[PDB]
Amino acid sequence: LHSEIGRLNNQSLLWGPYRPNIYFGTRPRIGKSLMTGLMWGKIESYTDFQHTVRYTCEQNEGMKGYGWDEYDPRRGGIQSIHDIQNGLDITTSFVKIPGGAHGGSWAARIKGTLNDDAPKDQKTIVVFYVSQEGENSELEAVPSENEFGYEGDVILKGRSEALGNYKLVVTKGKGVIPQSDHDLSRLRGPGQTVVQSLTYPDEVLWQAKPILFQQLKAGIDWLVENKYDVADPPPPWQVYLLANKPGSGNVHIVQKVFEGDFEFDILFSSESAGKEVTSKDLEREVKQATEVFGERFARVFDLKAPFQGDNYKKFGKSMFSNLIGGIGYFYGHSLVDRSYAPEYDEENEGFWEDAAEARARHQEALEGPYELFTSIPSRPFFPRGFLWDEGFHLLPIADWDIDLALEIIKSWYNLMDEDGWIAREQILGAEARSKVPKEFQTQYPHYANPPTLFLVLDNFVERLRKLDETLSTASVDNPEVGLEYLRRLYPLLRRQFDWFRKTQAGDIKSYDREAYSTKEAYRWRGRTVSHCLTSGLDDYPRPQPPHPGELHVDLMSWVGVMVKSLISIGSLLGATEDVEFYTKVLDAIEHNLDDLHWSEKEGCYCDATIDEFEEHKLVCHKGYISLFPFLTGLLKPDSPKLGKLLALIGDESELWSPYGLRSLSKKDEFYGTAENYWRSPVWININYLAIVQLYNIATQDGPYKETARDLYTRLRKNIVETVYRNWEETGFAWEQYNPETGKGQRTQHFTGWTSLVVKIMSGHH
Ligand SMILES: C[C@@H]1CN(c2ccc(NCc3ccc(CN4C[C@H](O)[C@@H](O)[C@H](O)[C@H]4CO)cc3)c([N+](=O)[O-])c2)C[C@H](C)O1
Repeated sequence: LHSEIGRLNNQSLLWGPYRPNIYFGTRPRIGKSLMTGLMWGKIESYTDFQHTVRYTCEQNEGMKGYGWDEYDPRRGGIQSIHDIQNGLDITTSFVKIPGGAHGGSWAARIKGTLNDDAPKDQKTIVVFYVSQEGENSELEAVPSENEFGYEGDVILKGRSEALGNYKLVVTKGKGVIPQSDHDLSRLRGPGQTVVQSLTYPDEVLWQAKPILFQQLKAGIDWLVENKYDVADPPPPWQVYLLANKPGSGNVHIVQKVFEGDFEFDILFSSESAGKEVTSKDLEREVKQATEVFGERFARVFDLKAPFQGDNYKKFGKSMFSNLIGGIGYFYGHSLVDRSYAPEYDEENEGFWEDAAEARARHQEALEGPYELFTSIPSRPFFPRGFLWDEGFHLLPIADWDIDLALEIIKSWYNLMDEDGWIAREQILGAEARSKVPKEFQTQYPHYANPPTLFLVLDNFVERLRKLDETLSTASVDNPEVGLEYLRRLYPLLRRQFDWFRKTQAGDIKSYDREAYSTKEAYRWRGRTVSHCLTSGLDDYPRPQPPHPGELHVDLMSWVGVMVKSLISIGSLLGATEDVEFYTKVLDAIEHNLDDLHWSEKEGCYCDATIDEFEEHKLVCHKGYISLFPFLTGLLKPDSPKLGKLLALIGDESELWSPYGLRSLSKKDEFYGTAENYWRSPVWININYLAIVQLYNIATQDGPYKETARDLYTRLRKNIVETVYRNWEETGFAWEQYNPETGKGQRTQHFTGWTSLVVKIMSGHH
């Protein structure tokens, strides 16, 4: 039955607008295949369009906002885009129609509306760009009756091993098409939809904007050659109308010009399915998808007081839709340094200078290709897989569609090397690379990242103990199926656990350090003088200088998180030898936390180092780091240490701000210093962990029940209101929140773990 559910899942998920790096575009979950993309831009002059055209996502003064109003990757969704610069409000509706053997059919309506500021008679160029990769695949534009282009629908007929036979239609659509009285119309027509069919080497098909501009440039060149000049020039919008040249090729550019508002439809008809998809089909399925989304949202995300209000509901559906709507499929080579230089061992004082020199040998090389299906932090800034980010992303998604979450987990785990490493940032393919400066591309196999995907597995396990609707929860409704998934995955989790122990180990035995166990101690590789990028908390203060004797409490706590999970799952698979080993490790980490990381003087957990005189020193910077054993659920609900931590959490003069917990205490000497990335701001992911854990204490008999309840109540409210106030005033979810003013700061469109706010509002952990 497992293989059955798997086949149906493949078929359900194959098609999507899985190109979140651009405003609107589709591709299937197949590395080399058919992809589409939307471009648009006002044209007012002879030079302006190169500046106005839109394709890849950004955020600047010219763009008010954009995002998904509803989305499910199984059904589709609606996207809004508010473009100030081009004076346009765009809707993109995408929907999926199951049937056939090839992942079904889809359709999209593109609707544009001039806003109040735009000239009523603005000319807008719209382009739909289609490419196909494959050695055996074909795609052809059916030519038009008319002389110079199309009065009606453009039909592309194609075939591939992947997709079977298919037909992609770009409808005539509604809207005023400008007509030119110029002489040039004798040769190029007065104005109409036009198509160019081109062929380039597969590996450059993705560069739609440059491909396009080279054609525009060739049209203009042709004008100048044929004596169209400034003595009497054609209208701008006609200079940038391509000559019609439909045919076969691996690239097809469809171009329309509108005056005022417009709409058109894109219809993809899988031949192996029923009759072809119609515009009538599109509207019906859109209505249907919205109804289904409505119904699911209110079961899964039942917002509890005081967020029962309709304004909170809209906020929730926006945050949730943007998170899940950011799901991408990515395909290509990664850049990895596979030298395993000895300098990366960081066993020396000054190790950071050694490792810089090893990196300057530039031994890195492309490898793969790999594929990844994942959600992302940020469409405009970070449209790619980040390992510990995904652990947070998949918590709300799991609620919505557990089967979808497990697919993404599976996708991540299939990237793991034989050693147990997964690169923390997955930049797959040249397209992906185009958004990342060269300095930041290379991944290193000694760099770790918090194992947050373990949290999502933890939720899966609890749910397991305790057609699209059927498929979304198939893996928990069918315990046979759930266990098979775990059986297959379990080895990989174990591998990763061992990888952590081998590569991220700290040094107990080489110093004057007594502790309960001689095994358990951890040090993040990769730190520089001011940074520990691999821990996830970029610039959180750490022992100065970095030192091979350092021990990091956050890292050890992450290991704790992993062992607990391995016990849960290994129990369920009857891996008895395995569970007993885990149990010794849990026991040891519990003691070692206290023996090496607990500070009695300061009353919290701390990182450690080694003295100028070779002795173990605690280094305390009160902040998120300090509470890690708590945030990870390793402290017994009755512990005196827990109490001391709750004092810190609640203390206004330390971590507690009106707007959530500060990353670092106001009392710390490094508060609001340097880049201030994690040296004061409020971050929703860590606040989420605090909230979930406080609620855990509040719902059990114990000494801290009442205290925890008070803190849970206020923190939940403070975080939700902060994210919401900002969302109201700005339209955006932000990366982090200022603890003095409550304003969102750093990057916009962070959906992104900011979206956990949906889970916070709905409660019942
Ligand atoms: C669109 C493109 C953006 N570019 C660009 C890309 C990358 C980087 N640094 C790498 C980087 C990557 C991710 C984050 C976010 N965030 C940080 C949290 O701290 C982590 O915990 C969390 O893992 C993580 C993910 O959310 C922060 C920094 C920089 N840069 O630093 O100058 C610039 C420049 C070009 C011009 O434009």
